[PDB]
Amino acid sequence: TSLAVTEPEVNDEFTGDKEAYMASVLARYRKTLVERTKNHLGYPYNLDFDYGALGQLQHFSINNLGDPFIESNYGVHSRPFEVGVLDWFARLWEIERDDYWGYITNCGTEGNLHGILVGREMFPDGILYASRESHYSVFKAARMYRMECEKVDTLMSGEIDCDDLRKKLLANKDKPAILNVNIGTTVKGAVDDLDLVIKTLEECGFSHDRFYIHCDGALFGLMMPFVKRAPKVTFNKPIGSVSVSGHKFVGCPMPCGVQITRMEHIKVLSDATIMGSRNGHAPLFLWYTLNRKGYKGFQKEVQKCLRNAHYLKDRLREAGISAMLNELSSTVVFERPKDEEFVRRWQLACQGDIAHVVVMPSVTIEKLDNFLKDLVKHRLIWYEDGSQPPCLASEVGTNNCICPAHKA
Amino acid sequence: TSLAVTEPEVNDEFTGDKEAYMASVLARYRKTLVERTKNHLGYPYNLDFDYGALGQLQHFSINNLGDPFIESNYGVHSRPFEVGVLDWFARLWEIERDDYWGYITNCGTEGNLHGILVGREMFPDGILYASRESHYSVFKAARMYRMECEKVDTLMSGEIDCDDLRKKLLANKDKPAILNVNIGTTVKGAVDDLDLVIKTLEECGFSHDRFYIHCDGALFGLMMPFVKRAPKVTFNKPIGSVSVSGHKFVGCPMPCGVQITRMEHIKVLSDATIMGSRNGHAPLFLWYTLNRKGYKGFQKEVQKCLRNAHYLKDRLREAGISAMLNELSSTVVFERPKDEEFVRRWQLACQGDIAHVVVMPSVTIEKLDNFLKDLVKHRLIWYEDGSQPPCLASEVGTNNCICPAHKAA
Ligand SMILES: *Cc1c(COP(=O)(O)O)cnc(C)c1O
Ligand SMILES: *Cc1c(COP(=O)(O)O)cnc(C)c1O
Ligand SMILES: [Zn+2]
Ligand SMILES: [Zn+2]
Repeated sequence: TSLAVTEPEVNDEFTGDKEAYMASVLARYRKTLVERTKNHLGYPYNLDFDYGALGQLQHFSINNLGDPFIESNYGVHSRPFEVGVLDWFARLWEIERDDYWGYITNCGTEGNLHGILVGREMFPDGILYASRESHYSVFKAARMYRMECEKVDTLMSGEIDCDDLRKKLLANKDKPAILNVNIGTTVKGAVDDLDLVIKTLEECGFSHDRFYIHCDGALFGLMMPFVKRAPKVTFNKPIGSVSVSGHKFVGCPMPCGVQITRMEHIKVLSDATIMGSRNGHAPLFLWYTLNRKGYKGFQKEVQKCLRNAHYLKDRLREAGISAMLNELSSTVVFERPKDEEFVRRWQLACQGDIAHVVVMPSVTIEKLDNFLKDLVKHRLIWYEDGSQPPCLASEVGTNNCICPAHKA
Repeated sequence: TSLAVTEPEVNDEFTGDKEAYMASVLARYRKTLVERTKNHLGYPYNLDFDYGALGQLQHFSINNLGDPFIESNYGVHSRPFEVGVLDWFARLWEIERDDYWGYITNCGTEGNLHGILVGREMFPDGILYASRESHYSVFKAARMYRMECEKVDTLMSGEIDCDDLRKKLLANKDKPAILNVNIGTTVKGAVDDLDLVIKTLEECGFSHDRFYIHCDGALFGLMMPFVKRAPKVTFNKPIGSVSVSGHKFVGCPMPCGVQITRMEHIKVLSDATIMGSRNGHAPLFLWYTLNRKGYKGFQKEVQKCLRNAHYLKDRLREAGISAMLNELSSTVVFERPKDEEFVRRWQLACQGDIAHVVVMPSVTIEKLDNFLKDLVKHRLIWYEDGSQPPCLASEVGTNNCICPAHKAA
């Protein structure tokens, strides 16, 4: 479709027919947005937010040019808010105000673009090593920045296989190593074992001064910190940088995120942001929610998302449907709906014969129960022909599959 | 400064002390934004917009993942609006629906990043040639993308010196040419002569298919089209791509822009956007304003911005102050205020001993008059010790300078 942009009539100042046409379009649009929001499950966006308190600020063009810390003569900005937000993220990952540098990004890809660019200026001859299941932005960065990339193999879970990382590293002891570590993969919600990655690096003869790690924690990077007894991402380990998405867990009307690296790394980048003009509203949104919820509030919500993910998985198994849920994940991978109009209604994310539900704060038991009824109901129709579902052990592991051959 | 993020008390659910604290902070903030907006002149942002009509849409997380044209399973998006906006920009630069590809960017730098990346995948061995006064994003892109860059010299106006481009091109006939053409330079509001650039290229033996041009029209790229008798940027010339900023002329609460290239070029890129998640509100804002104003409305406002720029220049000269205003520009370059707290109050953009006022739609004669009074008043104070204002001819040309030595040229 398209909604054309047509010239107003010569009469328009008298008749107001444009504003009237547009009002209906927007009304119609809004209605469809409301229902799409209601019935969304597939993507890692928290749809539950109230920024009514920021209502009176929405009409200014707030723009944080360049560095959050350097001042600029453009006065319509929100740097004090940005800095407060950054400080909070620094404290979260155990780096002191004076050691870190960071900024609020447009999105998850920008974070990956920034961290990887940093890695490259650290080690201009570095190879980029990354899981095959790391996000496409990682590989795009390699192409954009003209870097050799070595795609590491993956376990069933979607984790990086650190044994294949050994092979790769050893074969390239010649040159330094730039790593992309996934804190929650797009597809299976896998968490690369940071510690085993660091371990592998050292015992392949890469000392700290000869590698750089970016942690892409878009989704789960903000959730893991609040999981008790979970390997921490922290600048107390040889971590270069961490990206995380605002529009994912926090819930924002605009996409945004937070890139945090070390001060030392940013001087060796000698304006250190990928983008120039930066949406000064994003800092306000993040400032308001962090202030409102705290470590405490985030803890509650993470625990709930895990509980509800575990609920969804259990309930799928009981219904006969094979499903999987990694540790350190709110994302449930189950067998793809057959009629993929059901996929579009529920805005599910699909690949091969698998689909996933990312359980965010906005995803509620009521809404899961609604999904489950409508799934079971449409399952009967899809498979009334005596036809059976696909076997799923290829995708998810035999220990997780329920097909006739497995019930394992 | 900073506004700390502090944990709520254990009591907070009962007392609501956080929401109360924050309300004052936001109130205080808003008040300062109101006055900063009122008295802003230096930067190329139109501050005059009413998107009250879009008020009821502000609470959804609208996200146009990847390609405007490809569908995605995420249903909270605004692709139909984006496409409508793109079509409008395609028509503006004389390229048909089926020939062009484009998207709505986060900003001007993103457009430069995209167009230059396109140039590179066209000519992996290309040299990037760009004016010295092209925006720093152009040079960042070269570094990011590991490209040889040849900084071309500039005339006094701020235009690319096409004679120095000859020299540079001829010295590198071996390899193809990727050009960045400025439709309105950050500092002097110069317009690179696109035609003379194309001309120079051809008569240095670069046929089409051995060069790529990106037009960075961040500011003026949207204004020039509505200037009568102005060299057109159009896909009817050997143009690769054109970037333009929403938050500049149109006026937006969030930064955004429009990158438009050719379909052919994007297949040779084979997801073709720099960024992944894309703010789906930006398309709505652009859709609403384009629909509301049209070619007609844009014409009015451009003509007004020129008139008012010319007003400001005239008035500066009368007051004794040396100033310059290129044709094809709403940006007035005059002698930098001495006490640069006056600079911060008026949010002026400064470099060496020069400063500029970018006359956008929101910049009004009343507001210019206010600026001029307050300038003249503070000038007397700055210079009542027999100390003199700077000479400016280095920066702007002797034909534009009024200092004692130059009144007589
Ligand atoms: C979707 C995704 C991204 C990309 O982030 P955007 O906000 O879409 O730019 C990065 N990392 C992961 C793990 C993702 O799932
Ligand atoms: C400021 C500017 C840009 C950069 O655009 P952003 O919106 O700040 O990313 C590009 N080109 C010109 C001519 C500029 O003046
Ligand atoms: Zn099986
Ligand atoms: Zn002079």
